[PDB]
Amino acid sequence: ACYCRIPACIAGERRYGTCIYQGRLAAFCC
Repeated sequence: ACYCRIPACIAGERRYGTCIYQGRLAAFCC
């Protein structure tokens, strides 16, 4: 699974992109 995360991806994940979810930016992490 992947996750839109704030403030960053968690250890064991890598950032593959970005999400926008209600005026807020997120890291896309898998």
